[PDB]
Amino acid sequence: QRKVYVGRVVSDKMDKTITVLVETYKKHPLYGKRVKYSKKYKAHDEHNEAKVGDIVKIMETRPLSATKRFRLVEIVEKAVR
Repeated sequence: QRKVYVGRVVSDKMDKTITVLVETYKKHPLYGKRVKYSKKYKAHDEHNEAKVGDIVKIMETRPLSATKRFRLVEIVEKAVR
């Protein structure tokens, strides 16, 4: 796959509202090279106070000149569309 990602949250808070999150950095084994662990992306409480939407999806690659929109198709939990 070129880029993108998906997962964590779907909510989270970040003056944005909705999205996901998903750690930050490659991940390797864990040894002790810091890491961070894959990535992460805004969100909020989309009703019910959300609280970590769960595992959705999208993308929103880093801006490289004139591109701030993101990619996706959605996700977050089974049973709901």
